[PDB]
Amino acid sequence: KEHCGSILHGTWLPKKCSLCRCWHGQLHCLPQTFLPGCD
Repeated sequence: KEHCGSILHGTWLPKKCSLCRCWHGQLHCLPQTFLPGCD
């Protein structure tokens, strides 16, 4: 019962790198240059 993704942080520990979006069928979960210093 969903119409998109969500939020993420493929990082763990005190880090803020990697994400998702919420679109109707486009972009699940990826970083996408979110922080060019941390994966």
